[PDB]
Amino acid sequence: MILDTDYITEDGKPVIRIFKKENGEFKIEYDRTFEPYFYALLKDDSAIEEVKKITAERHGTVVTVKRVEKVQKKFLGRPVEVWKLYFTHPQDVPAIRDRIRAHPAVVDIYEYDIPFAKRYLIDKGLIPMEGDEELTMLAFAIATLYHEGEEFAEGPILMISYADEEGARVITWKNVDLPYVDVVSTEREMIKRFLRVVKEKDPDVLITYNGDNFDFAYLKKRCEKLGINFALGRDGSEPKIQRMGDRFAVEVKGRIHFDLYPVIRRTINLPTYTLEAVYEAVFGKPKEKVYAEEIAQAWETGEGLERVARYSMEDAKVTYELGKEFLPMEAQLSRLVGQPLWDVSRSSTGNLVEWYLLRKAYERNELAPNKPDEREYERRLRESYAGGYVKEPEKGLWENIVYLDFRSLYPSIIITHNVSPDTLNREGCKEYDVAPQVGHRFCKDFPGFIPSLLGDLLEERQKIKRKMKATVDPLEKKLLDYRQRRIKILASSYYGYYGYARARWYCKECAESVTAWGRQYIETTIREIEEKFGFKVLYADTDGFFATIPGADAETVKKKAKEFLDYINAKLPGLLELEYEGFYKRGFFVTKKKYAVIDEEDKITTGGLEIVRRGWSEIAKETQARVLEALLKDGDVEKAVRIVKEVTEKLSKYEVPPEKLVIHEQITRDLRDYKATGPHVAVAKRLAARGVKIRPGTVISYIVLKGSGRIGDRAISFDEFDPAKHKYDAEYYIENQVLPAVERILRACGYRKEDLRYQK
DNA sequence: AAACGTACGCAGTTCGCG
DNA sequence: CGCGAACTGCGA
Ligand SMILES: *OCCCN1/C(=C/C=C/C=C/C2=[N+](CCCO)c3ccccc3C2(C)C)C(C)(C)c2ccccc21
Ligand SMILES: [Mg+2]
Ligand SMILES: [Mg+2]
Ligand SMILES: [Mg+2]
Ligand SMILES: [Mg+2]
Repeated sequence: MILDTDYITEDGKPVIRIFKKENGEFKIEYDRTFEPYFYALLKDDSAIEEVKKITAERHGTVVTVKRVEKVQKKFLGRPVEVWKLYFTHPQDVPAIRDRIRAHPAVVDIYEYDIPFAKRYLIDKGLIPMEGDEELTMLAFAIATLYHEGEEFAEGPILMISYADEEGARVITWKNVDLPYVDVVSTEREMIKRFLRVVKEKDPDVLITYNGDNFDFAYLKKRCEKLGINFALGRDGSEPKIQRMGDRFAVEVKGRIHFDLYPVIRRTINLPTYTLEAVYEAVFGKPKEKVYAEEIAQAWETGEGLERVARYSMEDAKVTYELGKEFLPMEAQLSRLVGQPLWDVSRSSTGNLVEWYLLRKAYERNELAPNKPDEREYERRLRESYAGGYVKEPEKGLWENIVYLDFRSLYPSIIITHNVSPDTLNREGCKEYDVAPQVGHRFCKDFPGFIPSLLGDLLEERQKIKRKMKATVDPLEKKLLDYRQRRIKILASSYYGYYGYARARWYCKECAESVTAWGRQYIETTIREIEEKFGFKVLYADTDGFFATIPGADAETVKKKAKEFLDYINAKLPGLLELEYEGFYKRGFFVTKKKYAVIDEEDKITTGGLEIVRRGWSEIAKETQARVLEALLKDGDVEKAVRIVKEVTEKLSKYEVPPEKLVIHEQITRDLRDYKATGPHVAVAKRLAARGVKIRPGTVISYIVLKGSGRIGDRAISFDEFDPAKHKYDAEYYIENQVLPAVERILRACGYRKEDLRYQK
């Protein structure tokens, strides 16, 4: 099993390191024969001798062309003749590529910015994470001493916990009487003890939750202050911080640092992504959270540290269990993309596509297009195109609703209509498909590059969807459901890649052709179900719609829906397939992107509602949730109205706990870059002026008090709320929080109650 | 050096124009 | 003051 690859430099020459696990043993395979290269398209063959003499410099090293070789390749399927330029070191290429491209006889250069380690795995046909080798894993977490206004890692680390199959333990330098706690005397001794534990256990995988941003950076800073060599790497190196765009990540040489946060963030849909919320969503069990202030109080007074040590232990325990569950999913994606799990688990879906395209292009001797330069990138950013079809929803509380959607609308269109940059407006093409409205022609004579790849990806998803249905175990079934959804989004991300400005295989004509065909197909299914089966489509968005037969009972709606599915699937061509998603006994559709339905098990699913979003207080979400249940489950409009009257009366009489009035909103930039100052920005600016560290990602938790001025003038951070001096704004939480969250819902059901609120 | 990206859509807060 | 634009943030 190949775990990872990188390169080092020995005496000026690059040495590829292949990190492997074979027969239960970690091994490093070295390759000193791999030469970096890129391609040059020349105006005339005779200029190659002048191109060979181009030189450059980098860090005191004179860069020259080592060897050139003429090769026959394809570019978007058409034969091309380019020169392969070899170099000694991969760092030579960035230093010299601009001067080579600037030569008057050089038309363009290609494949000049592919990282040396990824170039090696592609050109050698090597796939990570293959085989039956069992990987050893170890999760860890830290607890720190925090005080408001201090620099990052100004206070010491208090606890370091870890967990594997042998259990979970905590290392700390204060006496805590728990059997899983190991006590040392100083923070330095605890760090060095943790370093020892990792050395003796020698795990292949280090699991964290947000270790890319907090744990490793905190450990790093503390190790510099204490003079500790944090030699976590299998080659004796320290963890290395890396940067991708605006995100940071930490690698440990010879191992796989598996940070679960970017994995869970795009695998599960949750309102918040705390470790406690993630563990509860996956395993169905709650996890207690102990906050930084209680940790500091327990450590500094010495009272109540067992609770802190239990929280620290459970942090490591649930991180190991989560990592164990999600490793197989990310291992498969690593095999599918063809890049190490460290990169695949963190990289954007654009690179998940492009890294695979680069590998398949190499297998087919297809020259890769370049990432755009500054002018082309800006031009792609400005241009846009039409997207999915969204229908204005029908008002009212409807009954006996079916939701029908396409299995994989955009990948199906790409394959069926052969939508690819190498098939667009192809000369001398015999048979082609013309996209509606946008009019682009896609050749059908030969399968396009990208269409020829999506079919296998879709089948991999159907394989997981089959194993999911055949698995009775609820946890294993849920994990497979997470897995098949990741593959579905990855495949559909091929359409978005077509419109992504940084894409090598960018194709705006391809992107708007896919959406145009998508709009045509959903409008076709909508027209057919209404005309031929007497259905009424209530709401539709991009690849699915809600429909019913007005006045019919549940059995008739169900029976006629399957009949229509047989009818429409016979008509729909290629890979397009409409599916029976589910039946719902009641539902309403507030606006576009806003709806709520309930199945025959009384389970309420919603879309785009306030119960999920940030910026809404608990009293508003709770009241909305109770109104949803009263309308959907009980069908009782008078009960829903009664609930609103009771909640607004409780607010007017100050009987609602102020904890239910906290509003959480995230700061997304430096406070200087805000052009308008709203409630959460005004609070953040007031906090920062007092020494509180405000950074992008900081969540502001405020409450609106009775006072004067704008809402921002009345809002204060909830951590400073004192019920002895502060009285909250009851009129605000009624008129701006509770009422907007229920009034649109009740109106969408056809009930515009004048005096919903208590008194006024 | 490497780059978290597709269109469509709602809605709260703020504040000058007419 | 009604209205709407600008800003802001998030949600197939
Ligand atoms: O390499 C040839 C081009 C040189 N060049 C520039 C290079 C910038 C490199 C960025 C390095 C970097 N890393 C390491 C990359 C892997 O993450 C890193 C890791 C972690 C945190 C931060 C960082 C950074 C910040 C920056 C610059 C210097 C930009 C430049 C300017 C003009 C011409 C050539 C180059
Ligand atoms: Mg790497
Ligand atoms: Mg664009
Ligand atoms: Mg069909
Ligand atoms: Mg006027």
